[PDB]
Amino acid sequence: DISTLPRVKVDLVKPPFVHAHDQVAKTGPRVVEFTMTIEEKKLVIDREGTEIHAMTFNGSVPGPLMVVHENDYVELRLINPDTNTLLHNIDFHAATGALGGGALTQVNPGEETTLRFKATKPGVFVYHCAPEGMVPWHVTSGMNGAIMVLPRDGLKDEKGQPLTYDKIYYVGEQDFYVPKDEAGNYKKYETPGEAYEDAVKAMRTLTPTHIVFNGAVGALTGDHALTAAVGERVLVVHSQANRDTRPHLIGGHGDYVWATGKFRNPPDLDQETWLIPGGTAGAAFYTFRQPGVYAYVNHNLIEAFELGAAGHFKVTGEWNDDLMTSVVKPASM
Amino acid sequence: DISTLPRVKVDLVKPPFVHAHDQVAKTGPRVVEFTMTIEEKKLVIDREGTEIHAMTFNGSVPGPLMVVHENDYVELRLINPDTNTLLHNIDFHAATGALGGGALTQVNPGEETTLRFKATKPGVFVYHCAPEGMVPWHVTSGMNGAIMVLPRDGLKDEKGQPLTYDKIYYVGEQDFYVPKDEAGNYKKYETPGEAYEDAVKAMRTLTPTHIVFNGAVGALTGDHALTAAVGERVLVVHSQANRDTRPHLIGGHGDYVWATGKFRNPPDLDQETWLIPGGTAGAAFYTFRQPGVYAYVNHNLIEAFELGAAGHFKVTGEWNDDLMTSVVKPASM
Amino acid sequence: DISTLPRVKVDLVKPPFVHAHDQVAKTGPRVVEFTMTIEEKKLVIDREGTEIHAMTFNGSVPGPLMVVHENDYVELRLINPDTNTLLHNIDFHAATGALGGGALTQVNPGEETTLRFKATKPGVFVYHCAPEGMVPWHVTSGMNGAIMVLPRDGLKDEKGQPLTYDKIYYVGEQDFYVPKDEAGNYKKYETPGEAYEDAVKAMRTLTPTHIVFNGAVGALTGDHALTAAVGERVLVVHSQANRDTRPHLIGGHGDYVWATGKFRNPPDLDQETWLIPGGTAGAAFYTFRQPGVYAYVNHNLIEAFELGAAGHFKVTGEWNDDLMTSVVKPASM
Ligand SMILES: [Cu+2]
Ligand SMILES: [Cu+2]
Ligand SMILES: [Cu+2]
Ligand SMILES: [Cu+2]
Ligand SMILES: [Cu+2]
Ligand SMILES: [Cu+2]
Repeated sequence: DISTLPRVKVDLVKPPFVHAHDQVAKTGPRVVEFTMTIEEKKLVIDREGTEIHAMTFNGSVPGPLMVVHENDYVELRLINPDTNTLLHNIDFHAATGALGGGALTQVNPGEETTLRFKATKPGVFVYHCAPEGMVPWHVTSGMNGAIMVLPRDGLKDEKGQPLTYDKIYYVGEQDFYVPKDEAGNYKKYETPGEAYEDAVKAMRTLTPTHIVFNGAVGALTGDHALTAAVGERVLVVHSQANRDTRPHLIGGHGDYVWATGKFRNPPDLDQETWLIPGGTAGAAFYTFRQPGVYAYVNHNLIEAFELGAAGHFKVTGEWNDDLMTSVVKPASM
Repeated sequence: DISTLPRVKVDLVKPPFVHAHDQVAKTGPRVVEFTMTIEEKKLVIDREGTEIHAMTFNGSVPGPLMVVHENDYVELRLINPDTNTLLHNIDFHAATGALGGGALTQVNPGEETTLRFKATKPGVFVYHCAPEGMVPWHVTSGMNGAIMVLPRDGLKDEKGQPLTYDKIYYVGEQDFYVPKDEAGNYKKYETPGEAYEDAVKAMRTLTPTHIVFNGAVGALTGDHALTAAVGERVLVVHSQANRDTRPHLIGGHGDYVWATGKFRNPPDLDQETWLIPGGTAGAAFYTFRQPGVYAYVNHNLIEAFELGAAGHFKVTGEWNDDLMTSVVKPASM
Repeated sequence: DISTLPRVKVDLVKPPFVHAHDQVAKTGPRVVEFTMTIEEKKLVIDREGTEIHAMTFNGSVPGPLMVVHENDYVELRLINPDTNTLLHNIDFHAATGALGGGALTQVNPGEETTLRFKATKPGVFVYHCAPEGMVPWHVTSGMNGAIMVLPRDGLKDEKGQPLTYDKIYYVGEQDFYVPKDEAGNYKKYETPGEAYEDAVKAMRTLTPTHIVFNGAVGALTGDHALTAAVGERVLVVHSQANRDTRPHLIGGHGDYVWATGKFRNPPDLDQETWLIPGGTAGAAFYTFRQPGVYAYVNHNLIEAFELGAAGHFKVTGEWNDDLMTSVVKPASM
C-alpha cells in the first residue's frame, strides 16, 4: 500500500517563515519526507547579553513549521550529530501511539532514526523533544515546534465557505527559566550539563525569567517585523509547548480564530484576545484594513513588555478615515 | 457622509452601574459622543489602609462602561488636566488601526484630544491606557475599562431567539502589584513617579498582591452588594485587561455565556465557571430563581478569599423547595 | 409530588473508579440517595514522605464521583463524626441556591444533615467544602470532588448521534501548598489547626508545592495505571476546584471534549490539549487505537514532571503500522 504512494522531499525554512505548500491539495495522499538535525547551541536571549544553552531542532527556536495534508504519511529522518552531548527524541501531538513517537525516536549523539506516522486529524499541533526524566528541561530549553495538518480542501469559515490566506507566519512563544545568583544576576554555564541541577531548581518556581517570540527579546521587531499590505489575508500560527498564552494583535482582531487549533471545529469570530493552553498550537486569520505598525503581543502586558513577548507587524497601504480618524489632534486646553 | 449623521451626547455613570441605552436599536447609525477626564489619585485598596497612586479614566477603577450599537461611530473627547503628572493615552480593542487609537491620543498634562472610530464588530471589549514604554504600569495602576458594542437587534441565544436583560452590571477585575519592604509590609509613595522604579520590580514577580473588583477589597459587598429579584434576567459584563480570571456565581450558573465576549458567536450554555483571558471582556446572562445572598467570585479561591476577588449579589423573592431544601437540619448524631 | 417518586440508594466507590449507573436512563426521574462521611486524616503525598492533614469526603482525595440523570433529585446525608476537629459543609456547583447548599449544610464534629436539590442542568460539576472564612484552606486540603448529571438520553456527538463509553475514570487534580522552613524543607504539624496560620501564608504565594492526581505523586502509575484495550471508548472526567489545568493524553487525543463540561453544548473535536478553568469539571472521550503506555498529564510539563501531575494508561492489543512505524530504528550514522 505505502510502497505505491508517491513521495515528495521537502526542505524546511527558518521561523517565522514557512516552507512552500498548497492550501487545497492538488494530489492524492503522499508520503511527505522531512529531515531535521538537532543542534545544541549557546544563544543570547536579551539585550544585556544573557546566554543559555539552547537545545534545538534544526538550529532555531522554535523548530521549523512542517505542513502536510490530512491523511498524508509524514516520514521524518532525525539526526543527532556526535557534536551534541545529550540524548534527544521527538513526540508529535499530531501522531497516534508510542508517546507521540517519543518511545521510537531516542537517539544519542551520533545516531539517527526515521519514523513514519499517518496524519489522521486536521489542525496545527505542537511537536517537542521528551526524553524520559528530563522532559521539562529539553522543552523549556527551546526544543519544540509545530506541524500543520491542512484539510485536503483547505480552510473554511463558520459557514463552510472557503478561506484562503495570502501570507502565513509561524510565531513560536517560549518560556525560559534562567538561574540566578543571590542578587538576581543570571548565571552562565560551560555545557548544557553544568546548568542542569540549577535549571531544575529554577523551573520549580514556576516563574519564567523571559518569555520571547522567535527565541529572543525583540526577535520580531525593527528590521525583523512581520510584513503585510492593507487587503492581505494573513494566517498567524502560534504555539506554546509549556505554558498558557493569550495572543492579541494591537489595532486589529482575530477575524477567525481556532484557539485550540483543530480545523474540524468552526472558528470563533471577531476575537480581541484568545487563550492558547500550554501544550497547544492555535491559528488566527485576519485581513488588514489599515496601514501602519501593529504590536502582536501575549496580553498579560507584564509578560509582553517587561519579559519579551512582543513582536511587530509593518503594514503598507492607504489610511481609511471612515474606520478611524483623529478629530482633534492633541493640543493644550 | 458623517456630516449628515445624527449625534447624541452620553453622560457616563460610575461602575458597577451602566449609562442608559436601548438593547434593540430604534434609530439608524449615529455618532455617539463621550467625554472622559483622566484623574491620577491616591486610593486605599484594603482594610489595613494600603494606599496606591491610581491612574484612572473618569476617577474610577475600572473606567466606566460605554455602550453603543454595531456600526455607530464613537467620538471620544479625552482630557488630561494640568493637575496630572503623567502623559496618558487610550487604546480601544473595539477599534481598527493606530494601535487601537493609542498612537493618535497621547496627551500630556494640560492637553486634550478627540478621536473617532467606527464600531464594526459586535461584542464587549477592553479599552486601556498604553503609553510607549510604560504600558503595564498604567494598566495595572487601574487605567482600563470596557466598551459594549451591541448588535442592532440586541442579544440572541444559541438558536437565534432573543435575549433581553432586565438589569446589567459591570465588574472590572484588577490585579495590583504593591511594593513591599523586607518584612512584607507594603510601601507608600509621595507621587506616582516615586513609585515607578519599585513598581517595575514588583510586576516582574508576576504575583499580584491584591486582585479586587471595583477597585478595593470588599467594594461590592455589604451595603454595596449587587441587587436583583427572583425572575430577573441579569447580564454581568466582566473584564480583566492583564490577567486571566474564571468568574463563578456561587449558588447560580451562567445560563448563557460569551467567555471571550464576541456576540457573532453562539453562547455556551449552563456554565459553572468560565475563563476570561487577560486582555478581554466577557458577558454572562442568568435568570435568578432563588432568593438570598450569592457570592460572585474569581474561582481561584485563594485569589477570591485571600486576595480580594469576591463580590455579592442580594436577591429578593420566595424560596423554591422543589429546587433545594434542607431535609434534615444540622443536628447531633 | 416527591413523596411519590421512586428512591434508590447508591453506594459510592473510590476514585479513579465510578459507581455503577446507566448512560441512557431506563426509569423516569427518581430521588437518588447518597451518604458521605467526612474524614480528617494525615496523608503522605510524595516519595520523600511529606505529610499533610487532608480534609476529605469519604476518605479520599478527590471525594468520590456521584452520577445521576438530569431532573433526578439528589438527596445527600452528610456526616461529620466527633473524631474530626473542624466544622465542614458542602457546595454543589450543580445546585441552585443557598451557596450551592453551603449555607444549609454546616456541621460541626458530631453532627449530620441531609440536603436535597434538583439536578436541573446536565454536565459534570465540581462540589467542594466551603466554610465561611476558611474556604481556600478546606479546598486546597483536598476537600472537593465532582458530580456528573447525564442527559436522560446519554451523551451525543457534534451531530446529535449517540456516544456510548465502555469505561469511565475520574481524575481529580489537586494543588497543595505545603509550608516550608528557611531552607525549603516542608513542615509537619500535629493537628490541622496547628498548620492553619502557616497554611494561609503558603497559599498567598500562589505557587503550589505539589500538584497531583488521586492525592499523591505517582498515585495513577505502575500497578495503579488506568487500563483499557485498543477499540474501547473511554470517558475521562477531570476536575480542578481551585486552579486551571490543561490535560493531554500523550500519544492520543481527545476525540470529543467538553472542556468546561456542560453537555447541552456540542463537544470540541480532535483536541491535543484543552483548558479546564479552576473551579470546573471537564470530560474527554477517546477510542484507543494503539496499545502500549500513554502518559496522561497536565501539559505545563514542569507541573506534570517536577510537581506530580502525571498518570498512566496501560493499553492492550495489536500495534497498527499504518498509523505509526519506526522505519529505521536508532542506529549510528
Ligand atoms: Cu532534547
Ligand atoms: Cu506534549
Ligand atoms: Cu495612563
Ligand atoms: Cu490591549
Ligand atoms: Cu471542610
Ligand atoms: Cu465553588
